Amino acid sequence: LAKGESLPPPPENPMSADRVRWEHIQRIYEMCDRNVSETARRLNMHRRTLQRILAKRSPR
Repeated sequence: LAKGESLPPPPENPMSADRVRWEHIQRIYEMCDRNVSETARRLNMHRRTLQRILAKRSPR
């Protein structure tokens, strides 16, 4: 029933909401040389947030 927000849209767009975030995590993670604190702060998130994002894509 209905459309728009009544029927969940897939990640159809290249610039997904979280996709943009992960991209920002990388550009900072590179420049701060793996400083998770700078990354999370530059991503506007908690250190755990940045960590979990890294930790789900690595055995770390």
